[PDB]
Amino acid sequence: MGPVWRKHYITYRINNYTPDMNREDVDYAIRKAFQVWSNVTPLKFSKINTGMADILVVFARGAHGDDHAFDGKGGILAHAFGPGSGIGGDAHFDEDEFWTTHSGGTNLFLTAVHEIGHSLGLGHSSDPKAVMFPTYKYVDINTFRLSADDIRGIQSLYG
Ligand SMILES: NC(=O)CC[C@H](NC(=O)CCc1ccc(-c2cc(-c3ccccc3)cs2)cc1)C(=O)N[C@@H](CCC(=O)O)C(N)=O
Ligand SMILES: [Ca+2]
Ligand SMILES: [Ca+2]
Ligand SMILES: [Ca+2]
Ligand SMILES: [Zn+2]
Ligand SMILES: [Zn+2]
Repeated sequence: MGPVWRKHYITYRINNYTPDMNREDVDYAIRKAFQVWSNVTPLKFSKINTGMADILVVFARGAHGDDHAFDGKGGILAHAFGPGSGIGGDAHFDEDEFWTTHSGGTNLFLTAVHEIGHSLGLGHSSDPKAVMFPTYKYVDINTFRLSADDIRGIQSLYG
């Protein structure tokens, strides 16, 4: 198996905020994405406001210091690093997308759920109904549930 966090208690911090949304909408979306994987694992996630966090959430564009430049509106929407120190675990969102709480533009909550799965050590899935499938689709946020493949996936890593 790939790398996994060696603790079940895991912290994160939001480095900066997209102008597209209200700041409280960003905190919510992100807290909720974490909630998703917390609900199917022995993992506990604690947001820190200042200091060292295992997971840094970043909004940035084009070339942003990691070797994996983004690409303007469309195309790559976000990427994340598997578990590890430093940039390990970190999740970056392409500021050139228009981030929303709804079905217009790119939904942030949905993208976060996918990216946090990479931050936890997950690959892509070959199942289209899995959040870990390589492409973005909007699904009704109210009724959103992880797929059985996703759960098998995260549970083979932690538990
Ligand atoms: N070159 C590449 O490899 C780019 C791929 C690029 N992906 C990325 O950048 C990856 C980020 C990511 C991946 C997957 C998802 C989602 C999965 C689900 C889902 C939920 C329930 C059931 C089934 C699915 C909801 S959302 C969300 C975010 C992308 O999707 N791009 C869009 C382009 C959008 C546009 O131009 O507007 C696309 N759809 O192809
Ligand atoms: Ca892009
Ligand atoms: Ca990190
Ligand atoms: Ca934007
Ligand atoms: Zn990056
Ligand atoms: Zn991915």
